[PDB]
Amino acid sequence: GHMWNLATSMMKILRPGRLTGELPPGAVRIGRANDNDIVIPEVLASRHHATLVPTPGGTEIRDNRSINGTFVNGARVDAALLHDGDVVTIGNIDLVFADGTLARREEN
Repeated sequence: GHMWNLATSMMKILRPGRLTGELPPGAVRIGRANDNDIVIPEVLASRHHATLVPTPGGTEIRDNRSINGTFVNGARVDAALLHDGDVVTIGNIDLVFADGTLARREEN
């Protein structure tokens, strides 16, 4: 179109993605890399494999079910609502869901 005489800026200033302390960001990414907060030490785990996000009605687990798959309580799912004490199988590892946090089962 025609030239307009309003000046532009070379850059925009925005909040950087710097998270600090022992505070989680409010969502958990499941995968193989240590950016994700919770990491499964598996060959069979993708770098981003599945996501945990909060919802107004609970917490969803949302899965890249396509190649290896995710099971919740023995059932293979694309997305599901989790509550505390649900058992999730990713990478042949049985994960235990408690209050937004996943842990491996171990007979301590």
